This record gives sequence, C-alpha cells and structure tokens, in this order.
Amino acid sequence: VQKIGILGAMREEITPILELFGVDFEEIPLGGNVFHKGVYHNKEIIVAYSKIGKVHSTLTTTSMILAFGVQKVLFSGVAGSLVKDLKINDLLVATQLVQHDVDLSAFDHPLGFIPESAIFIETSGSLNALAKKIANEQHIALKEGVIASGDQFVHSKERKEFLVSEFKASAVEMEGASVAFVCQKFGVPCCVLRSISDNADEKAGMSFDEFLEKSAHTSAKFLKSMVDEL
Amino acid sequence: VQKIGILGAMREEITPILELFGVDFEEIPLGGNVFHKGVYHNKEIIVAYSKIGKVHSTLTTTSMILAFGVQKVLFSGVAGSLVKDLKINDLLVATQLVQHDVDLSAFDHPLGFIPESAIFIETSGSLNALAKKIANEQHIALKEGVIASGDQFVHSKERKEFLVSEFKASAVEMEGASVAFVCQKFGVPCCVLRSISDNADEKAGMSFDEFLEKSAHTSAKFLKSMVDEL
Ligand SMILES: Nc1ncnc2c(CN3C[C@H](CSc4cnccn4)[C@@H](O)C3)c[nH]c12
Ligand SMILES: Nc1ncnc2c(CN3C[C@H](CSc4cnccn4)[C@@H](O)C3)c[nH]c12
Repeated sequence: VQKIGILGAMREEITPILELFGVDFEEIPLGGNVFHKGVYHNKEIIVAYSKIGKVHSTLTTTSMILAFGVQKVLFSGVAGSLVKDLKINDLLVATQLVQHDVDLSAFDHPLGFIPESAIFIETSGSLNALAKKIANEQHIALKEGVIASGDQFVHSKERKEFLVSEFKASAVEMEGASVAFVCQKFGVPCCVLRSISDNADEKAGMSFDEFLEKSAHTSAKFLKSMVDEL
Repeated sequence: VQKIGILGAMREEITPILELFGVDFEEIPLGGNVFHKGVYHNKEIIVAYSKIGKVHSTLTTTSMILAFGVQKVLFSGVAGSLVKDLKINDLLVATQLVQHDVDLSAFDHPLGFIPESAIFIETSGSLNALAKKIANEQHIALKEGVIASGDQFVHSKERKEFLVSEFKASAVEMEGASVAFVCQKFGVPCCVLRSISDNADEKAGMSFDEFLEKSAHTSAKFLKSMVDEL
C-alpha cells in the first residue's frame, strides 16, 4: 500500500541498503537508472542510486515520483563535515538544504537564490523528528542542520569557510538539495540522511576513499531503522 | 498525433513563443511548472518555462517526457557569446553540451565529467540539420557549436577564457545541458537553440537587460519556423 522511495547517489550508498533490507527485488530500468522494487514489512520500497550530482539526482527523484508514485523519499549516503562536532561516521539529517554553487549575483541576487524559488529548501519535520526519536532510543548521536549541495567535490579550506559563512551549513554533498527540491514541488515528504566521510578539506579525497564503505553502511542501517518504524 | 515539447528557461523566453504560434492554450500545472498545451498545424505543442538553472530545467524536461509524452524537445532562449563571430542577436544550435561547473578533479576526473556519464552530451543531428536548412532558405546566419551550461551567470573574462580553453564552447547559458541530458536518457530527440544576448563578460548584466526581449523573440521566431517544417 505505502510506497517509499529510497535513494543514494553512488552504487556504494545503496549496496548496504539492499543487503540490509534482505528481501528480493525486481530491477526496473528507467531514464538510465535501475530501480529495485521490493516489499518489506508490508511496504513497497523502491531503491536506486541516482549517479553523482544535481542533474542526476533531480532526474531520479522526478522519475520516482512521477513513474513509481512514491509517497515519501528517504535519501541515504555520505557527506563532508563543515563543523568540528560532526566527525567521521557521525550522522545528521538536513533541516534545510541549499544549492551552494548557484550564483546570480550579477543581478544582485543573494548567492544560492534563483528567481521564483528560495535559497533554502525544507525537509519533512515529521521524518526528521522520527529520526531524532530513533537515534535517542538507540543511544546514538544525530545532528540536525543545513546541508549544502553543489556540483563540485569540496576539498579546500577556502570553500568550507564560504559554506559556513554564507549559508551556515553543517555538511556538504552533491545531491541532497536537488532531491528535497523535487520532493517539495510535488508535496512529497523527504528526509535527507548523511554519515560523515571526510572533512571537506585538502585531505577529503583520502578520507572519502577510506571511509565511504563504513559511512555508507552507517547511513543505510539508520535509514532501515526509520523504515522499520514507518 | 505528434507531440512536441517547447521549452524556455525564463517567462520572457516563452512569451514570444505563445504569441507567435497564436493558438489557444490550456494551462496545466505540474511540479511547480505551468504547461501550455495547444494544437498547431495538426501537432500537439506543450510550451513551458522551466525557471532558471540546472535543477529547474532537469525537472521540467523530465515532466514533459514522463507526464506529457512528448516525442521531441526544442529549447529556445538566449545565451552569452564566447566567440567573436557570435554577436548580439545571432543564432546558434548546440552540437554538444557540457556542464561546465562540474568538478570532480579531486578524484582525477577531467572537469565536466561524472562517473557513469560523459563530458559532452549530443543533440539531434536531424533537428540541427533542419535548422541549418531553414536558416539557409531564410538567408540568416546560424552557427553550430558547443554550449556550456552551469548554475552561474557568467560575466568575467577569466571564466570565458576557461570555457573556451577547457571545452571549446561557443556560448554559455544555464539550462541547455540539463535538457539535452534528460532527453538523451529517454531517447527523445532534442534541439537547443539560442540567440546571443551578451558577451559573458563584465558588461553581461547590462547587455542581457538590454537585449533579452529582442534575442528571445529572435530565437522564438526561428523555433516556430522549425515547427512549421516538422
Ligand atoms: N567533501 C565533499 N564534497 C562534496 N560531496 C561530498 C560527499 C558526498 N557524495 C560523495 C560523492 C563524491 S564525488 C566522487 C566520488 N568518487 C568518485 C568520483 N567522484 C558525491 O556523490 C557526493 C562526501 N564528501 C564530500
Ligand atoms: N552570460 C551568461 N551566463 C549564463 N547564462 C546566460 C544566459 C541565458 N539564460 C539567461 C538567464 C540568466 S540569469 C538571470 C536573469 N535575470 C534575472 C535573474 N537571473 C538564465 O536562464 C540563463 C544569457 N547570458 C548568459
């Protein structure tokens, strides 16, 4: 009855999700994505990785809604930390997201702003509150804050400082804003969950390669614990 | 029978299109866009502006295909020139497009490249050849070349030089690559047509404000002349 879309960006972000749910899936190709459709605890779960970045994630989210009729979207994967209290493996949910690389300042628009839109995109308060409930019950830390998304891998102190000063972001990645954006356009509740893989600095490539697997698994496991209470 | 999607980014890019076709339209809202559906010369034409930038244009193109079933997409609007021979009001069609702001160089990927994708996206050779045919019949100039798209308005000599050296782009805008990308994923022929509004330099804001209306109309008129031969 209930249909839940579950997204990662990279194949590595959904491999643990498919394993952890542990049910059979049917593969359905559409728009260059493969959607894994299964039944888990009397819900239909549609799992896919978008591929990296904003165009890829916008397309896949739109397909999930328009073609598969999902009623909620939960995103799971990894992110770069922009704040000292978010360390490798730590979890956060995005309260709001921003497209940090949007620049129409030539027309005196604030950075991140596009006409007929807004700088910040909201996610589901209800899903975020569920996440918080669960993390307290499991005795694990969970931050809530702003996630910045853009089409560059961030690995420089200069760009971190910009994201912190301009948007007060807590983490950076490349898909969350686009997924939340599409969901809000269609009135679909959305939760964006990330586990820290790196510190978005000059060492980020190294850290990301080291921690992608573990951080993705941490996010996946948490996402499943959310689905278990929906 | 035949269904043709017609896109602009800004309302100003489609105002002349609706006027020039000169038929009645029904308005259908979906995903935060308004789609104008009409019949012209025994074709169904679905006209919309996406709103600015890559997420907006990806969403709208995806909706056109998945929700409205369009069989071809023609994009019309304005662009910044990166080459001396493309002057204000001149027309070009994109032979290929690139997302110029994509940077995964931290993992030794070439600029513009995303794993499981490609730097350059192709458009319909057939539609481009039609455009060329028509422009010769009308005795108007039409260039064919690479268009670079990203989520920044380009207005600096440094960024122009980069687009020319890195991608050999002839023009810059903020939507074309995303529209062509979605179309290719779904096997839908796509043509991206632009009229020059500015030179993508420090004076670009000024020039754009001056020439948006005329350049949009020039593009719209040409697009209609294409539809008249489909
Ligand atoms: N510092 C950071 N900046 C921007 N994004 C991130 C992320 C999250 N994901 C990982 C991946 C990096 S690109 C990639 C990965 N592997 C191969 C090629 N490209 C992209 O999907 C966004 C983690 N840390 C980040
Ligand atoms: N130099 C350039 N760089 C990048 N893009 C362009 C374009 C084409 N369009 C116009 C518009 C500019 S932003 C906008 C316009 N008006 C108000 C707010 N933002 C965006 O839709 C892309 C023309 N010249 C360009």
